[PDB]
Amino acid sequence: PPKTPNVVEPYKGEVAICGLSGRYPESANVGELEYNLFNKIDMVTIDNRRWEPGYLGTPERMGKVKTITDFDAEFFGVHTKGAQTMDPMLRNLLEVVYEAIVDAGESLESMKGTRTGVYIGVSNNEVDTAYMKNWTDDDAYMVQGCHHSMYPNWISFFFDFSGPSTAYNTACSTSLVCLDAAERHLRMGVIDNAIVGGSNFIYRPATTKLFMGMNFLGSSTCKAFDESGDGFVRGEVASAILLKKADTAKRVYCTLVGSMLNNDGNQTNGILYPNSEAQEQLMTDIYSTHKIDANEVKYFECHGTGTQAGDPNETRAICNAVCKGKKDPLLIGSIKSNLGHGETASGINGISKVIITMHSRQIPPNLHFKNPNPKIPGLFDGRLKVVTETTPFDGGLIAINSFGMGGTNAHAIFRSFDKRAEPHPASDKPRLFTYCARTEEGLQKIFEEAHKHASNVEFHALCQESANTKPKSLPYRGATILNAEGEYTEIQKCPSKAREVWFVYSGMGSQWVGMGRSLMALDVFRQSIEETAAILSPFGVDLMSLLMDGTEDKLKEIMPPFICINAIQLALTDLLNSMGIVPDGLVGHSLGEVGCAYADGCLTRREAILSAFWRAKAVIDCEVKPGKMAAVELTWEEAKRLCPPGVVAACHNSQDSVTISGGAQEMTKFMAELSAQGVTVKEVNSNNISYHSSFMTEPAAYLKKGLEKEIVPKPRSKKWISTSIPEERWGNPEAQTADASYQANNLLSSVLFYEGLQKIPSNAIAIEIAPAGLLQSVIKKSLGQDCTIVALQKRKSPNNLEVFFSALGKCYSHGVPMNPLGLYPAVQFPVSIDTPMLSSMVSEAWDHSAKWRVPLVEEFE
Repeated sequence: PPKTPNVVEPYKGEVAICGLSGRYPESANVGELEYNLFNKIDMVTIDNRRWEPGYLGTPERMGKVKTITDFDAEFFGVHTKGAQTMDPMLRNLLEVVYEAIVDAGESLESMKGTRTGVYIGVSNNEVDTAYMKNWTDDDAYMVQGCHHSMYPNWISFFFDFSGPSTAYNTACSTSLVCLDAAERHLRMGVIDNAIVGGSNFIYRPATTKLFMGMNFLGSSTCKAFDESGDGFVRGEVASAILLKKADTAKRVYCTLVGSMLNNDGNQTNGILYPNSEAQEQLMTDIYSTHKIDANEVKYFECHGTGTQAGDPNETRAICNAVCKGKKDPLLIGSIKSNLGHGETASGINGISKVIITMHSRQIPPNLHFKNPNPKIPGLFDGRLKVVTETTPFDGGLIAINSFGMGGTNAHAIFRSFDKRAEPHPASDKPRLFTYCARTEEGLQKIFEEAHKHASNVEFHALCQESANTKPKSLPYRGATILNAEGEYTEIQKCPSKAREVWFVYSGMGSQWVGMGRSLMALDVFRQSIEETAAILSPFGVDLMSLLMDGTEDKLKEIMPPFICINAIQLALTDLLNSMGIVPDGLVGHSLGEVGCAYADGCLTRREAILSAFWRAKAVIDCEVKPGKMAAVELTWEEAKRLCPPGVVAACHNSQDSVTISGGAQEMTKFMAELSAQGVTVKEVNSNNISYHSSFMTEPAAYLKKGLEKEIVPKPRSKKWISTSIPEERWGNPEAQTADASYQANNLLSSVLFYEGLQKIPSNAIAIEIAPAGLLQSVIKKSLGQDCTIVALQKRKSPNNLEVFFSALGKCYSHGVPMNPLGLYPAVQFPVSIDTPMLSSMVSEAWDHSAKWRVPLVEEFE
């Protein structure tokens, strides 16, 4: 009952921005914003998305997002009634927050329960007026859908954050104020992450008229640093970012050197007048507290609203605080000239640009700068230089200002992260890319983007970090192969309920020429095979030679079959364990029980290989009179009785198929009599041996003598289902340890494969681990129709690596967690700054079939 206090201690490490996502004017994702910025494409357009271009005399041009009527409510657990009475800003912010979380290499399960704080910045509240004009019952949910305080809390509620959730309203500069609050809470030890963000949508044209009444808005776009500047144009943003401690971040766009805030105080020019002295003092304080050399700043994201009285003051402060002592012009710029003014969200816009400028290593150009402002001296003395074209920002510090109305200023400094990517052993060999999404089209787009970056392993690791989300959240599970000779792609909707995974190990007969030759490409498989070969070398067996240069004459003998099949089984088990597949159940045929023991942990590699070697030796050392085995299509009760003395029934494959084994004479005669009656007595090669019969009495004992000194008894887990000792003796001591007694019993007693398969659920995913897919038909007939059956290898296939990857992809698509990247050396985090952004894929991979209510113009009159 007592609660352990949390350790709240000051943090002296680095704070890094990991994820970024958002909706920007004429941009549905960060990628579109970057493309438009770097192509000098104006994001402010003239149309009737919100209101007619000229309604009530408002300015025609405006910055508007693509759509605000879309929301994946079912993902966030919001019923239709709640979603309808929900601000579009909040819905877009939730989607953007999830996209940013995914971008930072995190997932729903990883971010759940963490000490993360939400610092949303929102000021617009026109939705209340729209929805309350014709208020009726069922609209009470507006308390939890429209109230500003719910913008962060919802984010905290869905993601299960347990940190300070707050909504700030500081006009412009709100985003930087929230960033400062997040830094304050991070450095004091209350939280480890932050979800700093903000949004701003336009609904009320009368609000635009009100702003124009105070001369805020101009005629044309925001001509920042231009002599013709006379105002700004309103814009829309729904962006958010994720902050973390640099020692735990898996991706670091940049580092937050420090942020500070202040107020212009009292002045004789009015409350709505920028104070250059206050901004200069703020810059001096921030650059002196952190000991940052002001001459080291490479780019400066200014609050270039384009107003005549604003730009000169800001620039004066910048070249009195930053340009003092600089030996080269300081590159200044502002994103307002590109996508207009974001108002409460304006700050975030700048941050976004910074991240872009800190990710692509290029400074986006500034639009509408034709004639420098004569009132701005720095543009003629060479101290300042507006970036009118793409510039190669190599590295350093970037400073951002978000001066807002009233006088509350905010400044922040970011340091570039220089970890240029280096080649990986992978990125040239086939790889398995597994992911999940809400829609099939989104998953297909994700796979296309992954193929586009098939040569990047850091991107694959970042995608993997959030590729194990439960089906309940992301139902569409898919798998593809990058750098594949043959195209492969599987996508399927997986039910919320989780199915049971059952490893199935096949027995003899799976031998062929080239078994596992292709799989040698993988490092883990080759290492496993080499370890087995080294273990078996002291006994005069060259596993390597048999596996690679072996011929059919090799498999004609008994010893090579056993050795090779078992080695392949151990290698496949090691591969599966490395990928992180935990088998909920284990079953195996004859000679496969050793593989089940090894995979269950009751047996070791050496013990299993030596058990197999002893099994083969017990038959190639003591004389065994010739015999045969056949595949009679009799029932167990039919076959077991039909066989004469000596001939017995060995393995219960399925509901109608039974092995029969006996002496070469007894057999031939009984098989012939059978063939007379309609029965498929299809004989099988056994090197003239009859396993699991009375003949195996002498070898089994010998086997025991061989294995009594090697196999250390160990408990058998409930996962492993014995196929040699019936259920009536499972509780008996003999069925507790897989010692030499178990090996002798399974080599002697009949194999109850059908009884073991009966225990498997009706919808379990059974993976057949063996050199070839033998028991596919038997297993399929055994379990039923609702179970998934996969074979890791195919006989005489031209490329077994592709078959293995396709099998794993299908298994994942049917809802089993796995780690495809576990077959290669782990990627060192944080990833290189060259890794692409994962936010765009999730942004374009949403389920937006339904359309929700949006404020209408007519509701504001």
